[PDB]
Amino acid sequence: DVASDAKAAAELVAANAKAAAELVAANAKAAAEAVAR
Repeated sequence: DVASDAKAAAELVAANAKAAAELVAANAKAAAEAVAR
């Protein structure tokens, strides 16, 4: 419900914020790698 749905929405975005920053780290690697390559 809007109480739990809103909670879950903020939580999802918290998980996303990590997974995104973690993907940004992989992207930093993969770009630096692509530069060297």
